[PDB]
Amino acid sequence: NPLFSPYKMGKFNLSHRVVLAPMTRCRALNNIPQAALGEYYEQRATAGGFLITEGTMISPTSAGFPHVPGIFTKEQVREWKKIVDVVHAKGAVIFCQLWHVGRASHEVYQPAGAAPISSTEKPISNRWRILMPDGTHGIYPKPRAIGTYEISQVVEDYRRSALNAIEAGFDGIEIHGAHGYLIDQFLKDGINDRTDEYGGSLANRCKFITQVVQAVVSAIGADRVGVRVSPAIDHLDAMDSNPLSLGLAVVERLNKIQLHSGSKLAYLHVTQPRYVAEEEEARLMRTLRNAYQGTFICSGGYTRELGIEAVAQGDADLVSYGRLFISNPDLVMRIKLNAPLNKYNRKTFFTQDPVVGYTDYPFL
Ligand SMILES: Cc1cc2nc3c(=O)[nH]c(=O)nc-3n(C[C@H](O)[C@H](O)[C@H](O)COP(=O)(O)O)c2cc1C
Ligand SMILES: CCOC(=O)/C(=N\O)C(=O)CC
Repeated sequence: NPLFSPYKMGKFNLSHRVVLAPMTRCRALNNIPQAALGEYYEQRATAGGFLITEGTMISPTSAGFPHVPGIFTKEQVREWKKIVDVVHAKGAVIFCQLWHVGRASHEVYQPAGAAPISSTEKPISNRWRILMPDGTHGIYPKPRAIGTYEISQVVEDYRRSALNAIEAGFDGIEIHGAHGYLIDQFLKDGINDRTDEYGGSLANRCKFITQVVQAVVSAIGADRVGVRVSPAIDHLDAMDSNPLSLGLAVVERLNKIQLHSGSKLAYLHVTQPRYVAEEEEARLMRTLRNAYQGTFICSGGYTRELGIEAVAQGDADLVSYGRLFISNPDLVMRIKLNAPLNKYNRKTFFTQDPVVGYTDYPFL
């Protein structure tokens, strides 16, 4: 089974290639990591296995879901440290995903009820609705388009959050540059209508992600930084006229950052365009993998068979699993044994209970 051959992800010696994909679960009450998160990640940790956390706030304006953790305060750092310690005791490697939602937010999630921030004034359309803290669904508002001073402040928020992640004991961080969130709102020409140095051309649209990645690489080292993108995705009105060219432009910049830094990033993590909340889709994935000088993690709709094939055929080095990892704490072992998998319950993906639908899915 190729999923159980070891893999050197830079300095990290992994014993298998099954990765816990980053998943927002909304148990981090008041944006503080809770003991429940420790039990959840401990359940899923394996010796030499790689885990990526739920998206984690970099600042008070970065959230668009209820009860998602932050890593911008010392209180949050202190509580993450307990979670990281229990995962490390199982021998796992764990990265914290740094997440800013940009315009995918609501007044209820913003300090003082202010407008969310974005590259543009364009709102997500009413085809999409935002989950509210009471379980109803609301309307995405018009965001505020930020200037270059505020852009530099957001870059600094990523940099400080990366340092805070290292202080908490994380092995590294992942930049959430995917899925129509803040970074993708700069990348995608269906969103970014700017006329300054951050829009107007593909090169300008890539400026923001480039600066974010350079800042975190400078702070913690390239080998502790992963980057997630999704150039082709049906999520929150985040479309590009040329997804493959957009992806390749991002890859070129990551390759150049590595050459400048003298070290490779931890990895590039790419969402299969099939995933929502063909050979054109497989065309895109393999084209980006072949273009990138480093470790490639694929995600989105993978199964045991599809993950085996991806690694066997050279399409990916690591395979991240989301939904099946929700309901199978021992997913790694089940994949190794080809054991039957448990169903997952969408109704408890984003509820707040520390146990129900979170840590009470059974082991084999
Ligand atoms: C409930 C849920 C929460 C998710 N949260 C995040 C997130 O916070 N950050 C992110 O990059 N992807 C997130 N994803 C996407 C997953 O990381 C992953 O790519 C996807 O679940 C893989 O497809 P699969 O569920 O078929 O394995 C989430 C997915 C689900 C189902
Ligand atoms: C569909 C692609 O977008 C995602 O997977 C995602 N976050 O990145 C969420 O669903 C947040 C809960």
